[PDB]
Amino acid sequence: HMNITDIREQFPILHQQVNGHDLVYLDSAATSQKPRAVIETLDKYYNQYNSNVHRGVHTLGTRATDGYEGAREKVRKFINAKSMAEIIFTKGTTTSLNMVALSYARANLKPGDEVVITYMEHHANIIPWQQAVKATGATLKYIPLQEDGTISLEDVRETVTSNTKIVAVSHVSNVLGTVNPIKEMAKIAHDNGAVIVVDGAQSTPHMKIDVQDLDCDFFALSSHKMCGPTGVGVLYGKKALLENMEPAEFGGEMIDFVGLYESTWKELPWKFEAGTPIIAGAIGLGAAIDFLEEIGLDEISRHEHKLAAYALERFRQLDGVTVYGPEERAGLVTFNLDDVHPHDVATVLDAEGIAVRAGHHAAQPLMKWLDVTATARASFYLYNTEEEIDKLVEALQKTKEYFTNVFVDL
Amino acid sequence: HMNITDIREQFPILHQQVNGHDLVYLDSAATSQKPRAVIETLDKYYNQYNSNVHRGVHTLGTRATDGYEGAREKVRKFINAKSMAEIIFTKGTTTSLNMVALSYARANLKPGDEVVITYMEHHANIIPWQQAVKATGATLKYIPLQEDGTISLEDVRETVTSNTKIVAVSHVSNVLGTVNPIKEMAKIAHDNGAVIVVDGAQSTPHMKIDVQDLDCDFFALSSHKMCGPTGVGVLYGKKALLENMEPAEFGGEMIDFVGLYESTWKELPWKFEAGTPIIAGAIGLGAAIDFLEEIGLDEISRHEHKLAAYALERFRQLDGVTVYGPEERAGLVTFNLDDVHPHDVATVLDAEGIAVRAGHHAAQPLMKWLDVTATARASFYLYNTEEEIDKLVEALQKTKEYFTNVFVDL
Ligand SMILES: Cc1ncc(COP(=O)(O)O)c(CN)c1O
Ligand SMILES: Cc1ncc(COP(=O)(O)O)c(CN)c1O
Repeated sequence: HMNITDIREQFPILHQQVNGHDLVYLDSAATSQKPRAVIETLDKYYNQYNSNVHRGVHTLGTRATDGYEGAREKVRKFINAKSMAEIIFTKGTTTSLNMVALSYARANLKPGDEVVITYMEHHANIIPWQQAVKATGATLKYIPLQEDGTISLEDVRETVTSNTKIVAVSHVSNVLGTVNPIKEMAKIAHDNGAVIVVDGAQSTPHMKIDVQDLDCDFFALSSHKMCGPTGVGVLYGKKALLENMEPAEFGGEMIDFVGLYESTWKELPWKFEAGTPIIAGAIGLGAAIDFLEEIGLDEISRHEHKLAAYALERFRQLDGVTVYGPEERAGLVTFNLDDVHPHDVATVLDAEGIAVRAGHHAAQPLMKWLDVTATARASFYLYNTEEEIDKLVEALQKTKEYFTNVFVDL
Repeated sequence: HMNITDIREQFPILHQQVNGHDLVYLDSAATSQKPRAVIETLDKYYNQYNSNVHRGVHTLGTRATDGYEGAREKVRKFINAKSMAEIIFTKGTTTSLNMVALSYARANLKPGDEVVITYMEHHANIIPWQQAVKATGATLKYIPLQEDGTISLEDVRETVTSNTKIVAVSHVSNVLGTVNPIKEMAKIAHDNGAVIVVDGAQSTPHMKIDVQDLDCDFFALSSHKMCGPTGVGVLYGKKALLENMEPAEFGGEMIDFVGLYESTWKELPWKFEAGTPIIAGAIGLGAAIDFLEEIGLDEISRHEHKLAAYALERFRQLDGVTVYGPEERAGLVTFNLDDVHPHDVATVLDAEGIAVRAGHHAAQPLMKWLDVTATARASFYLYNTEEEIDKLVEALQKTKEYFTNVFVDL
C-alpha cells in the first residue's frame, strides 16, 4: 500500500509556501510535478553521457543511444504494446494526434467519409480533425452526451455508421472526470469499418493502460502529465497502420537513402522521428515510468478513487456549489460557486496557497454543452491527500462567505 | 578574453575518462555539452516553479509563464529579431524547416515555381522541400559548388530565376565548415521575387546572428547544438510572412474560439505553438543564451577560428590525410585517412578517449559530390583546446601506422 508521506518526500516542489501558506497543489490535470528520480535522471544525462544518438561510433554516443532506445522499451512495456516499432516519441499528445490527422486521416478520407468525435473532447482531439475533414471534403460528427456527462454505447452505435472511417475519443475527460468505455467503442468502430484514435493524455498518468485489451488503433499521451519532463509524448499505433502511413515530418534520421529529388524512409519507429530526438526528455519519461511502476498504477488509481469519493462528498456539504460530470470518475472535480466567477475563486484560493485552474480547460464545445462560460477545477495525483481536500473545501466555504459579505457591504 | 580553463570547469561531463583515457570530446557539431548554469536552470524549474503556462491563475503558474515568455524575449534579442511575435519555439531546426515547407511552401507553390537549394545541405533542409515540390508540382533546383566547397554568387544568380519562390540554404555547413554568404544570397532571392529560408543549426551556437543584417525571411536553429537542452529549437520568420501562413499543427493554446466545425487562431507567436509547450527546455535554452552572451559570441568565434586554423595546419602535417572544404571555415574538420575506413578511424580514436563522428553526416548528396561513401569529422566548441587537437593528430598518426602494420603482417 502506498505511503503518501514517503511519496511526497520525493517531490521537492511540494515543500514550499505561497503567500505565506503551505502550497496545496491541486492542478495536476494541467501538469504534474516531478519526483527526484526523474529530475536526477536528467541531471545524470547532461552531467555524464549526453551525446547524439544512433551513430554508436563513440562511447558516450553509445550510452545516450542505449538510454533513448531503452526508454522506448520502457514505454512499450508500460502500455503493453507488442513492439517498439509501434512506439513513436513526439513532443506531446497534441503533436501525436496531429500526426494521425495528417498522415492517416488526410490520406484516407474522401467526400462521404465521416470522422466521429464527442462533445467532451479537448481541443487537441478536435481541431486536427476539423482541419483534416476540411482538407478532404469529409464530414465531422459528434457523439452526444447523457445528462451526467457520460457516453452511452447506444449513442455511439447511432452516430458511427458504415461511412465512418475514424472515431477519436478521450479515454478520460479532464473536465468531467468521465472514464469513457474505450474498449467497447473500439469494437463499435471496427464493426463499422473505422479505426479508433484514443486521447490518453489524462488516463495514462493515473491508471494502467493496456493497448492490447483496449484494441485501440492509435493512442496518444504526454510525459508532462505523468511525472515526466515537459516537451515529450508518445504516439502508439498498430504496426500495420503505421507501416502504411507516410511520415508527417521529413529530415535526417528518418531517411535511408537520399537522392537529389527522391528519398526512402527508415523502418518504424524511426520513420516518424525526424531530426535529433528529444533525447534527455525521453530518458526522463522512462524514469517517470519506472517510478510509477514501482508504486503501481493500480495503487495510484485506488488512491485517486479515494480522493475523488472524498472530494465529491465534501463538495456536497457546501451550499451553492455545482459539480459537473458523473459520480464514478477520475481524480478531479470541476465546479462553480453560485454567483462567484471561477477566476475570482482561483484567485482567492491562490492567496490561501491553493493552486486550482479556472477557464474553459481547452474544451469550449463542452462548456457550451454545460451552458457555462468557464469553470474552476481541482485535480489530484499520487502526492495529494484528504487533508488538502479539507483545505480546499474550507477555502471555498470562506470564499462563499467573503463574496456574500462584499455583496452585503455593497 | 575567454579563459578556457574557467569555461571547461563549468561543464561536468568533460571531467571523466573513457577506456582509461581522459575524454576528448570533438563531436559538438553532432551535439554540444552543457554548462552547470543550464542544467541547474532545469533543476530549479522542476524543483521550484513547474506548472502549466498562460493561465496566470496561480502563483507557480505565473512564474512558469514568466519564465517561458522571458526566454522567448532572450531569443528575440539573441538573434536581433524585431519582435517576440517572430520567435516560435519548436522541437528543433528540423521541425522549424518542416513548418516552413508545410505552411509556407505548400501554400505558395504552383507548377512552374522553383525551390532552390544547394548540394551541401543537411537532409533537414532537403527532404521537406523534396516533399513540398512533389505535393505542388513545382520544381527543385540545386546551386552548384566551387571546387573548394564554397558557393559563388554568380552561380546563385544563374540558378535563381524569376520563377524561384524559395531559396533555402545553410548558414554554415556541418561537413565542409563553409560559411555561406547569406546576406548577399538574400538580396539575390529578393531581387527575383523569392523568400530565403536559412538553416542556422550550425551557425547560431558559434557566431553572432543578426536576422536584421542578414535580412533572411526565415531562420531555424536547435538548442541542443548551443549548450541548451535537447528537444527544443526556434523558427524565426518575418512577422508579415508568419501572419499570412496557416498553422502547421492544431490544438489547444493556438486557438481563440473553437466551434463544432470551425475555429479561429491566436495571434503570433502562439498561433504556431499548439499544446502544452516545451516549458523547461525553452527556459533552459534562455539560460544557454545568457551563458553564451556572458562569454561573447564574437569571443567564441575568435577561439574557434584559432582552433580551426591550428587544426588545418596540423592535419597538413599528416601524410595520407584528405581534408574537405575551404581554408576559411567554422570550427570543424571533416577528413579521411587514405586506406582506412572512417568508421575504423572513429573506433580506434574512441579507444584513446577521443570522440569524433564517421558516416555521411546527414548530407548524402554532398558525399556523392565529394565522391566518397563516408568521412570522419572532428568538430570544436568553446570548451576545446589546442592540446586536444594535438591528441587528435597524434592519434590519427598512430592509427595510420597501426593499419599499415596490420596490412604488412597480412
Ligand atoms: C546544418 C544542420 N542543419 C540541420 C540540422 C538538424 O538539426 P536537428 O537535428 O537539431 O533538428 C543539423 C543537426 N546536426 C545541422 O548541423
Ligand atoms: C484530455 C487531454 N487531451 C489532450 C491534452 C493535450 O496534451 P498536451 O498539452 O500535453 O499536448 C490534454 C492536456 N491537458 C488533456 O488533458
